[PDB]
Amino acid sequence: ETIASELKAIGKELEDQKKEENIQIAKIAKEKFDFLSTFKVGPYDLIDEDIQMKIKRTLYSSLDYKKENIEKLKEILEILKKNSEHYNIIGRLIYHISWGIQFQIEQNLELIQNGVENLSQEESKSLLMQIKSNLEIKQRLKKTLNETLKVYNQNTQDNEKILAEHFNKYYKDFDTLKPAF
Amino acid sequence: ETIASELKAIGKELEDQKKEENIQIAKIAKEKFDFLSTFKVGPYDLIDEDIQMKIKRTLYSSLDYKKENIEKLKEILEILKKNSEHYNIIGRLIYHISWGIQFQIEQNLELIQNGVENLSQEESKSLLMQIKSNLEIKQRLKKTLNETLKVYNQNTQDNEKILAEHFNKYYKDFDTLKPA
Repeated sequence: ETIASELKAIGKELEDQKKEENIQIAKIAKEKFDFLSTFKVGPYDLIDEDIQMKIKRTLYSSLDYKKENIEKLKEILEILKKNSEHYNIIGRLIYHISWGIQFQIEQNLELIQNGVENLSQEESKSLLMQIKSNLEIKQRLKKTLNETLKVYNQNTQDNEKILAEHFNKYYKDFDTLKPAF
Repeated sequence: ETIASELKAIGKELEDQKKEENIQIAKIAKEKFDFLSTFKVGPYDLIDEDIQMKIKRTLYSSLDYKKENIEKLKEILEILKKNSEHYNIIGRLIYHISWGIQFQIEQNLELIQNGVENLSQEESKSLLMQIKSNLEIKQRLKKTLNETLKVYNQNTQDNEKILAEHFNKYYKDFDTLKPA
């Protein structure tokens, strides 16, 4: 039973994702468009570097580190933050999902660093399967966000049209303005 | 008849208006939301203090100097700026209209400062009438900016709804995401 050989490679696998996201994430730091570094869901929330680190990993990744889309994400978050009823749903995306995913990936990584030999054959199978699920989800998230960006873009868009139409109606000249009464 | 007396009064009236806006406008740069100070329509446009002054007068006035609505105006402008096809229409609002209005007022103000006596009787009638039109315009503009913000509010609104339901669909848990 050489599942060991498999796991050992699946590991060096995601341990690579981490080194290169670490870099891509560092650049964004001095390029000063890393909003997650100061992003709180509610007013007086405490901010843990390590917890935010995981969150940046999964959020900045699904956005291929593209400055623009990151800006757009920040805008969407900001907008939903306005209503307190949206706090919960935002946390699910930010914590239960974006952090939860990297948290899982850490425990998997550890199990391996601890020695795959020290694992049963039953366990060794689960772990591999478990890892695969995580890397599968990591994609669903990337796909999801893209649809989200699509939603926001389409909206900002309709707004543009609407606004422009109005302008051309009323701002052509003094005579296009609304009656004084 | 005493049109000269009327003229001279009307001039004191609007010269006061200026004085209070001058204050209210100073305050806004003090609280740092005077976006019109830096605003350019296109990339490399030159910015004249005096021309911007007039523009702030009419735009900040119609909005009633409220920071809430001034912010909203900035957002609308920003949004239309993206497309170059919107440059012209934005200028009409910013220049032809908002500056043009104060420019007219200035020339009227001058005519008076120069001496109403030095004016024909028919000339004096025009001026007075002309002034009145400008004041009316100012209102039509205020009435329109009010609609402009209405529209905007309803939009920001639909967006909110849309966004909120899209989250409470694809983000309840892992199970609710995007399948292959």
